[PDB]
Amino acid sequence: GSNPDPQEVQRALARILCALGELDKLVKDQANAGQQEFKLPKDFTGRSKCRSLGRIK
Repeated sequence: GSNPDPQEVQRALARILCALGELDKLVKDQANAGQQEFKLPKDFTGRSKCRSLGRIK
């Protein structure tokens, strides 16, 4: 159909830390399918407020 928008993708970029396995589907169809959407880097998503919440033991 058509790539997403910089409004939904942008908020999804930093969500890569909260999703963990889900956002990988976007980063692939975004950074390799047309990253012209947003203007923010991929490294910026190195830290977020939503920890992995996986290794909490």
